[PDB]
Amino acid sequence: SEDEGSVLGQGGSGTVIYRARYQGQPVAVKRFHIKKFADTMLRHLRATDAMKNFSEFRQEASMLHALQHPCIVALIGISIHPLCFALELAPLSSLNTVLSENARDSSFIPLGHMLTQKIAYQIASGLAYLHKKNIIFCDLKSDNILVWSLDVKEHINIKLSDYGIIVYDEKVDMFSYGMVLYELLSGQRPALGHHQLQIAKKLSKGIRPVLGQPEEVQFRRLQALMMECWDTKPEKRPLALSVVSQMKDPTFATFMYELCCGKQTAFFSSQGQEYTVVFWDGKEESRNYTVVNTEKGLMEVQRMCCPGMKVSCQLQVQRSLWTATEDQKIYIYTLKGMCPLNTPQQALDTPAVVTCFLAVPVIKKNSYLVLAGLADGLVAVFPVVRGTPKDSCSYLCSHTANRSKFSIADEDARQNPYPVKAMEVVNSGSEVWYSNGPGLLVIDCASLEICRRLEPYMAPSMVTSVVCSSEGRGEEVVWCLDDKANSLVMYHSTTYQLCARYFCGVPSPLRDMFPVRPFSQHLQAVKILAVRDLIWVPRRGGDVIVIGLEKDSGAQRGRVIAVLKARELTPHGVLVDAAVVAKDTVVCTFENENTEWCLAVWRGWGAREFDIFYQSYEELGRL
Amino acid sequence: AYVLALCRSPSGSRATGFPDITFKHLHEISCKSLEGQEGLRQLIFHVTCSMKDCQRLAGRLIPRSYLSLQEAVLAEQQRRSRDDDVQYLTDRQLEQLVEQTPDNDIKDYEDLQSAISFLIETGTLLHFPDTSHGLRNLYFLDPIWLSECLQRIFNIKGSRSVAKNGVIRAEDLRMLLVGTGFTQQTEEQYFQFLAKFEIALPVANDSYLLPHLLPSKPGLDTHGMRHPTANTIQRVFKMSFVPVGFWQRFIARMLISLAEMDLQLFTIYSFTGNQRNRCSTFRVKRNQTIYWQEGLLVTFDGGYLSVESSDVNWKKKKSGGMKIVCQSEVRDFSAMAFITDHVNSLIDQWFPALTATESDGTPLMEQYVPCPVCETAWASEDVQYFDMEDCVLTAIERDFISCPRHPDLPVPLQELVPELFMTDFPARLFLENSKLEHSEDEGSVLGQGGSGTVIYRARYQGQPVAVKRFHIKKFADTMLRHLRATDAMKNFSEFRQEASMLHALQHPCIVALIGISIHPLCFALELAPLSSLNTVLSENARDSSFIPLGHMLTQKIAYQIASGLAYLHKKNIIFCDLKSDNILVW
Repeated sequence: SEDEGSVLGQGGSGTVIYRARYQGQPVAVKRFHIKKFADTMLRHLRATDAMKNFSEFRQEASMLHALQHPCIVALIGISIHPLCFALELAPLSSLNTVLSENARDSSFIPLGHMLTQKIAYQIASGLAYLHKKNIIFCDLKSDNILVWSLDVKEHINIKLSDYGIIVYDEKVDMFSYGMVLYELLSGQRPALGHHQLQIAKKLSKGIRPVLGQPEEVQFRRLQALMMECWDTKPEKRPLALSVVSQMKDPTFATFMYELCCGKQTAFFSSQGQEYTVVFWDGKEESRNYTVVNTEKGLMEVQRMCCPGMKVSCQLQVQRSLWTATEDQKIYIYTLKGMCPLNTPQQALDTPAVVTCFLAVPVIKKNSYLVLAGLADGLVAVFPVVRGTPKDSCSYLCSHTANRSKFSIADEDARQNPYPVKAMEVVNSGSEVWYSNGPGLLVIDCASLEICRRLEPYMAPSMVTSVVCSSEGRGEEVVWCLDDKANSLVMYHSTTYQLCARYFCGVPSPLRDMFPVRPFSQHLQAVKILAVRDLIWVPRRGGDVIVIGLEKDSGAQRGRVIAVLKARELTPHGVLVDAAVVAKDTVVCTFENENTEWCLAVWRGWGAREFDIFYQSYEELGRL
Repeated sequence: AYVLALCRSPSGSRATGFPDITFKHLHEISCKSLEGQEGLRQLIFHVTCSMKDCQRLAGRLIPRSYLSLQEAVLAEQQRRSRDDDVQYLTDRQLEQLVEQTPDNDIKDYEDLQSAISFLIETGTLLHFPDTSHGLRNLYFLDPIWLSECLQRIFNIKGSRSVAKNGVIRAEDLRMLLVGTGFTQQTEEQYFQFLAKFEIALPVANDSYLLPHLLPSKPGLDTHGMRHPTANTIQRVFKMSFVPVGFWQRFIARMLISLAEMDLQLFTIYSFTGNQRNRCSTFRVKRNQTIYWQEGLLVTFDGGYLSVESSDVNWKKKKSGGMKIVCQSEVRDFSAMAFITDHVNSLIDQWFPALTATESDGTPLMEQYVPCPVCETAWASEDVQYFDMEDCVLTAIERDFISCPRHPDLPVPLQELVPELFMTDFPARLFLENSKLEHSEDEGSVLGQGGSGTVIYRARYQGQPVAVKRFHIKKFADTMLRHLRATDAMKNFSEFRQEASMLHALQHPCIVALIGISIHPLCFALELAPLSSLNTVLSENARDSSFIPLGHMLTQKIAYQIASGLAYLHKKNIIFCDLKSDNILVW
């Protein structure tokens, strides 16, 4: 159909691409219109134009038939009467269309994080394929990048056409790729003006439509690739094939940005109602804190005064922040005072300094129990009703439990008053597991008596982290991390039986894997971070190894899905801590020789997202 | 007033399904003092003389030939009564009495037909209009003789050595019944008659089943045949009353239907949009059968179905009723739809009065389905259940109905009433709604069938398709919900029947089936590019004398039509509506 409403686009040849149907398939038919209204000159001009159009026909047919890639619009056939040929028709129209539609209602990354990365990868792959074929685009733009799927699990989402809806080289196409990246990330055109000569002069003078910062775009690696792509010196601009290689790095996939607060004294991570990523500085009169909100990359609270003693942790309990100070006291403030919580609402005494916390919810009571892991291996139980703390404690003695049930020798090294470090809830909060030295102790949340002892490690070892996760089959499973051994061990929660070991001190975790029955410091583990159905294990070297389980005849094979490290985090020193701040966000905190702390935030991906990433690369490699 | 409250609508009009009863149809009498008997006599005379036929019924003008035939048949009845003869007037014998009539103006059959109507509505002739297999060709003279014969057959309480679980050999029945006929010259008529009344149904080529002689519940393990499987569907019927002989006739009908299915799986059929029905959706190979006066179990390859009388007391509404449970490891629950159609057919034929409600709109029968979620929660008690009317009303719109006792625990309909979701046929034959560019526009109408359903032009997977969609709704009220559920159930029965007959056939000259869908209830056939044979035939007929299509083309079209008819006849499928409009061109 030649109707004006059937017009799908126009090319630079003066030819028109219409919407049509071929064999019931929706097709984009480029037709050539040659006639321009007995005369000799008319016949001559007509034959000349027809000859030129036929030359263009042959050239386009040759270049279309010669190419086959996943991200190029394929050719259906070629016809003589009329002189036209059919290409695949994009169901979703151009990249520009949907990009504008999603740009209207967002700030950055209108298409979504994973989708934006995949589209950038596909464009880079197409450009690399053309460059391998020694084919130069010279007119790369959002109007001629056509869309076929807006899904993230789908293999192909876009293809590049020869039509839209002086000296050229791969660096020019990469400059245009940088502009396409700008449009992808921002959703807005590079509006440097209305006159293209002045836009070109501005671009040549290094002027660019600068967007926000990594805290705001939250996809810093793409921003670095972008800025490197439009470098005013073409010799420095990347190669498209190099970009295709780079995109396969999971660090690009998951790292968002980093934020530095300068000098502090300690770091803690909370649930995120407030003090989401808190750093503590000062002491006594000058004691203060700085809070980072990871979803915005902002410091709404900066060195806000909070007088008192040095704190090891601060448990947020439905409104009330329980500051474990070194004076064997928990100072309980509340959010009613907003940020400057200088006056505590309660002060609860302990026989030893509180080293860690846990808040186990009793749903049958609609209440909480704050279990404070003390400096001597004993557990202080403080009931909580609607954020109101109680002074009537229950102190649980590890030594009494050992004398009662576990019967460890009084001469054993396990008798040391080792401080409680790790605390976790298992069995829908029916039991609380906490680490004491090489061992672990399980408190019954109904009677609050220390019910079980597990031995993930043997003396003189020490467990520093304990986190519970559940496989997709409903098997609830608990990791236990050790400092001396530099290894983690996995138990079944419903049997209290050791079932796997994962050694972390691996200099080269090349597809590192271990079974599951039915520079030396740089490899030292930091913390267990249970994210969705995977476990992130940060290490002192700045790299975090993410592991999942593969099913094998009922048994499991724990295996790394990806190794993650943003090299740009090197100046901030050794990785000290880490946390899971949201279901789809993870943080890891470095400290340097100046005691200056930095926060590096990663997309809290699970098995689904890592699998989609790696599977996309493997599958597109196979196409 | 009470007897009107039992028969009148709350509005004061006649309630649905009930006669037109008023104060003018009420009376009371005594037999000793004869109080009010004169009043009743006067009322009878008033209503009879007030009876309009057309003129008034009492004294209406009727041909003297019809009256002469009336006296003739009365004389024939008297003759046979004197002769101790059998009271069947065959079609030939009635025609002979017509021929013997003096001054007979009856010359073609329709005049006789009107006369027959007269003879029936004056109590002269008795008729059972069963047109199947020519069984209609018989008329009755004496109600007393009829009742006597039916009581004589009912009277035969043969021992288990005689009644082999309710069946007696044909020769034994023929011998036992001699005294009021049942000779070799009348055996065929008598067995035709008993089959019409469903008194002695044929059994193999050996015996006849007498439904009042069904055995008691045999000492067999009917519970050990049950499986602890998730592929379990249950239905429960509650009934205000149980008709006498309900279970006997009901069970006998399933028995004979299973027998004929077993025979065919090794003769009334239908094609095209037609009122005629058949259990073509039932294709099951039986393995064992147990049956008794008040129930039956059938065990087939892949599962079983049980029906049994039960003390149904949902919502403390204890009354008559029954339970049905069907299990099938292949998700084939066509046996339950088979039983559903049998329930409907039995009630419509023999207890159609039960297809109604109370004077206030309360159904005489109700159907419920035990709730899988509530049963799982309990697993007795008044466990929850879903009204069948709500089930069907929800299946047509939504994949889901909420559970009353567990509002936030989903019950799937397909795990509730799979017969309304087609768990029988392979999934490959499903029609994808996302791939169908269906349109209901008046310009998209490709045709209409006899089912009241509309065939539209649409696109499926880019292919031009003829999608037959069913339109069920006809604009809080109880009667509305009831009528709606009934129509949806009937439309789903037609859906299953058409799907079965379409999937079962593959010939060059039959329109093939692309797939079948539930939401909306519709299915796709191939769409003819050249429209109907009638269209192009008229177009080419305008400009020719004979053979508009061309010699060879005309011969080929005739051959193709003959081939299609031959294929259908080999399949024992009858067209009955062959015409140019439904022969489509490609």
